[PDB]
Amino acid sequence: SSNDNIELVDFQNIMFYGDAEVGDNQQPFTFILDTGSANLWVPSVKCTTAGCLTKHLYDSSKSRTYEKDGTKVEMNYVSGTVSGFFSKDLVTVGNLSLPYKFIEVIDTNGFEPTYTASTFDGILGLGWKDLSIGSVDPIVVELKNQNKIENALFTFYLPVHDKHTGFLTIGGIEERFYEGPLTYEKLNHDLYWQITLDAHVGNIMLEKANCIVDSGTSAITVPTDFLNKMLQNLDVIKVPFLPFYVTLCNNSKLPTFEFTSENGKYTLEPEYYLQHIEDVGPGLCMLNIIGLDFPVPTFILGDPFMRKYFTVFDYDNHSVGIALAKKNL
Ligand SMILES: CCOC(=O)C[C@H](O)[C@H](CC(C)C)NC(=O)[C@@H](NC(=O)[C@@H](NC(=O)CC(C)C)C(C)C)C(C)C
Repeated sequence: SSNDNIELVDFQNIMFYGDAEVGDNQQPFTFILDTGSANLWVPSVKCTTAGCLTKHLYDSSKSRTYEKDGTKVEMNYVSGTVSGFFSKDLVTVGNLSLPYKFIEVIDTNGFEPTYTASTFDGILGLGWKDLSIGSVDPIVVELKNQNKIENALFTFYLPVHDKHTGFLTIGGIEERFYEGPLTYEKLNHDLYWQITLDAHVGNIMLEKANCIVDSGTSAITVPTDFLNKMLQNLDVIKVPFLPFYVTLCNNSKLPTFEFTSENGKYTLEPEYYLQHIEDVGPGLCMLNIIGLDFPVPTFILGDPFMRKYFTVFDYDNHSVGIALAKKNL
């Protein structure tokens, strides 16, 4: 194991967290390793908002490495907003450290109910410098320059609650994680880890859709129209005015997603995008699929996808490698 690993843990059998510390002294926090954002923030010991009570807070004054900044920042997410200011200090991910620029959050009110209801402290962006606010170079990129890692690539082997933990491998591809050949898809832009694939479900086809590989999205995002046409003769129930879709987990009409490029095709069948809703009702399932439209027809291949496919994120080669993850390490 010549490359920097980071154990991931199952969170409510849907999301997952990993740990990393700030300051020359440990000061550990629990993060959501989000390839869908390019900023690293953390709850400041100075936070006054209620959502911070349950969290681990950052004490800049107890770190010889701290380096004041103060320019205020506002991290905007589809799910919430966070306030604070920039500060700099030694960020330790796995067994590697580097003076990094991050946000010391002090107001978390615009990130509820999520934040208070969740176990993570902050979010660690794994996207591209252009997705970042305050133009910060990706962490993995810095590490490469500083010859801390061979190549600027990070790997994701999502965990499974009781089967195995997961891993965020840095600077190296380990076959332990996947079986079969890796297939690379070049990024259509250096923003999100976005590639171009053809989105085919049943009789429905969306050519060259923009597919975003996001470890920070617990669901599978699909453009609204595509989703509607998709659920037509399916016997799925969308509770009125709610993004809540219920089915018999056994519903034999449920389709398998099919994303194809010239190098390969990736499918995501029912067993992967269905969430059990037993307590609601016996043999009942929800879709864990969301209707979401972007300026350009986009699919967010979130956790559900990554849980099935081991993924490689290459900065140096600007592409994403995909391969079937081992059913078990
Ligand atoms: C630079 C901004 O980056 C982004 O806007 C996307 C981030 O990756 C962000 C993660 C940060 C918010 C951490 N993702 C989301 O906001 C997504 N939210 C979720 O996946 C949440 N899941 C649900 O609410 C469940 C439904 C989808 C069923 C999850 C955070 C709990 C949305 C795009 C869907």
